[PDB]
Amino acid sequence: QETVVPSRVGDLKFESDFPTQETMKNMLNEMDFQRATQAYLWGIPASSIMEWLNVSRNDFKFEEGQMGFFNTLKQKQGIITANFTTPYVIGTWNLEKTGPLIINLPEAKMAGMMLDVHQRVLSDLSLLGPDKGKGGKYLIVPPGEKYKDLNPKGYYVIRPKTNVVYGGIRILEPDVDRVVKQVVPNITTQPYADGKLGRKIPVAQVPEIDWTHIPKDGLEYWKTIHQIIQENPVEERDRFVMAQLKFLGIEKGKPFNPTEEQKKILLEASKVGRAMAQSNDYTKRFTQPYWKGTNWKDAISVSLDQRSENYDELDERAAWFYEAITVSRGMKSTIPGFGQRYLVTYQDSDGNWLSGEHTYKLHVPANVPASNFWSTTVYDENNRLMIINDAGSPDISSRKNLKVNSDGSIDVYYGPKPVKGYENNWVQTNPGEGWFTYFRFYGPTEKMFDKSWTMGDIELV
Amino acid sequence: QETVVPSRVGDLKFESDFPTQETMKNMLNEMDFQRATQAYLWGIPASSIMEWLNVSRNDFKFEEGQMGFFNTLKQKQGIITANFTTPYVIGTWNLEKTGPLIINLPEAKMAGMMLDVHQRVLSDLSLLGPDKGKGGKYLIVPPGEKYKDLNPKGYYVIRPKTNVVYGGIRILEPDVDRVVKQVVPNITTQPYADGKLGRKIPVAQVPEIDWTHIPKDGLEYWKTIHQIIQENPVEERDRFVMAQLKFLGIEKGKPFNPTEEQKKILLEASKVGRAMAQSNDYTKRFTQPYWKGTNWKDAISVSLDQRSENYDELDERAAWFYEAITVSRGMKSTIPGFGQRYLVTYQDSDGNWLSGEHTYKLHVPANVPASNFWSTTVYDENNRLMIINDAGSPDISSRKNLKVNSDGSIDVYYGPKPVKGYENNWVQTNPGEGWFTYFRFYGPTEKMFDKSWTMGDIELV
Repeated sequence: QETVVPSRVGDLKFESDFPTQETMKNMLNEMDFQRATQAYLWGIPASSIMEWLNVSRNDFKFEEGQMGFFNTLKQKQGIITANFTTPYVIGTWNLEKTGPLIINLPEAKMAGMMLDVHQRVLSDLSLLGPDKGKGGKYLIVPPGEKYKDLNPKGYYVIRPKTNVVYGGIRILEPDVDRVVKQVVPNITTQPYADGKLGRKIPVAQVPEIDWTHIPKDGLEYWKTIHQIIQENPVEERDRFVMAQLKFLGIEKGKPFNPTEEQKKILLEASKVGRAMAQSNDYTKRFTQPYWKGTNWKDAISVSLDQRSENYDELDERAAWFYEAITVSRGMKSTIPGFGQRYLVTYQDSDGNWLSGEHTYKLHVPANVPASNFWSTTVYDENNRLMIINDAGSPDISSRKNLKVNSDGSIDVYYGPKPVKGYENNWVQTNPGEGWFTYFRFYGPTEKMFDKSWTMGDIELV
Repeated sequence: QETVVPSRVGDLKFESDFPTQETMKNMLNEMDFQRATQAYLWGIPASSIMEWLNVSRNDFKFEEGQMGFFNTLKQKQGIITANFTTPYVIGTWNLEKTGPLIINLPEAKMAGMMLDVHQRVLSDLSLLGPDKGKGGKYLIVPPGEKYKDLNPKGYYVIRPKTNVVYGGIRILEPDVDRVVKQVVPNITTQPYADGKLGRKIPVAQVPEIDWTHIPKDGLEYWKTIHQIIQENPVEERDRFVMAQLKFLGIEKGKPFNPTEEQKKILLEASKVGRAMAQSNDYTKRFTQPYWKGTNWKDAISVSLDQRSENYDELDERAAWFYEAITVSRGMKSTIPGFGQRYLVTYQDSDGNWLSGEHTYKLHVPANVPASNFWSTTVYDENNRLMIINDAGSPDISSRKNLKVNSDGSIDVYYGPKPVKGYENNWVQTNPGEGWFTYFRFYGPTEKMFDKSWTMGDIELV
């Protein structure tokens, strides 16, 4: 006799207790689908780094191990939630391909960090790093056994657990001429070559190409997940994910030739996975509102090493890295007047998504708890890149000569059209396109940490 | 504006690119459901062990650390795919509760192993173990840092990575009185602690209770998953699983108080999860048929440490441990005339599920490649336990005086009624109830390994 049991994944049919052949087929298909969807979330951080390396390696065609200078708005346009005022020197490469690589940093006012492929922090650089801004040499060693004993004097020896790494530096030097003439030209990477040293590799200028490192979609996302796996060793915490991807046609050491059945599952996994990525990020259920009764929340939910007490931070890293790149102790400051602190919001005071055809207003209270300055940068929901508008500016910074109210407060208006009388306090948005903003505190003070100083939701006008 | 995108998990709606509040709720619910279902498969091995300990601890009420003698059919009835021929001495306990524990084994003909909670092998015991059947003392040390330097002389020091362990021994001694009067009475466990040595704990007789250790269903399965997590430390390979269970109401160090919404998801995960477990086990897509054109396959698809080259055996262990308990190098013999080898089949020559109302015939060729003997044991699909029939026998062993054909072959019959002339060559099945069988080779020979000797599928008569 046959028996049927309804389920949210369809009717489950059994014959003589055994599941029917069709039911087994549906269950294995559902099994693979769920696994692919969950793996999509697992791979968000690495996908971002992988795709940046792909752009560096194949579009800019920088040498493997070479860094680039991302200075103009257009050069930085492809950087997820990029900072509008700071220039970047960034590079990514595969250590198995380059061998031990040195990063020669000059004495300069910079702040940065080196990350592994999943974006865990390996070391801070410059001001917040070992060299403390005085300059020095960092030796990045491949995780292979061949280099297990390499530990030469005169270098800050860094040992990632993966082959694909990322080095990012924010240039804080205020003198632009000094940045272009003395700082960047004195930054180089260089093969270690048994200690003999290879030729120094200069920082290259980012060419005039329309690029971005955000994770791709459809099967392209999976081709890159496959690449990540081929270019890196398998780590203990990821071994069950590898087991779950095997039957989807993704294994280390084998080409990616998905069957039509696997493609169908993977394409659907990208679709649902993306929606689940958005939902996880924008809901941020692991983070309470920063200020009671507001939509503002601490934007960086992931820790430097992605380790919570009893679990690794799959959801927090999936959230932050879906909309941002890099993390560091400096970006999550708890020291007054040090580093930065990020607050993000995607909704207005009514709880509705911020959309570019509407006009909004953010009332910024007087005495903003930032020792340096503050800013509100607008990003598009879809690609999470600096918003592209006719005005040509996605940000409003306190360093600008803004119109300040009598009480010392400042109103920022975004909107598709400028608000009369506040033309220099607006960002300009695009009709029908969703947006969100990062309110950055440069040098957060005690009043920002203890929440004595507060600020309300962005309001629909 | 609103856009709608269909998916296998429902219509996905977006407003100004952002997913609608409803869609976010749906995706998070789907996310949790997929994670619970995948976690169900992940916890199959541990659930079996934990439930056995629950029976020992709360039903038999054996002392924590005490072993039991599972000798009669009824005592062994609750053992998944139990051996009908050999008696068992089995014990399971929590090392954090017992502290270091010694296993005193006498010189005897026994074959067994020590497993961790996920059923990975820690050490062989007796014949295939360090003592080689001559007897010895095995010191099981808790994984806590507190005992990191414990390594006393005169003991085989065993170091599991988890707290819940399982010790299993098959008694091979042919002399029954010997077994009951000399073997079992000389097996004991004994607390260590600092080296003072506690009182030896004798092996207890399994009481008259109808018990079983198969994983439970509904919310009971989850209460046990939660228990497994509380009783053991969190290992690196399971840290993403812990991250995925957090929002289902399951965390280490916290009670299990699932909300109604979480219960609803978990109940459906147990339902779908079980169907997925059956499908994965009976399909065994990671194992090819042992003999071409037949449904027979090597039964044990998991390795001793669950480690494949680039992934941990999530599916292999979910299959084997769904229908069986324990594993060891002896059960996967590759040495002529040594240990055993299991072949399993769930279907007849037509590919149809084996069901008890039908009559089947298995033609066993002459010169079975087993140095000791061979057997075919029938188990019910639902509980995966020795089949319960009116005859009172779930198997056919070559040690029995079977009717042998003139060519040396032997025909085994399966059915609700005996086949005229082969009354002593049958096992009796139950109408409408599916079954499967393990063909065991005791002392497999080179002829079994190289496949020169073959045997066809079970045929529907």
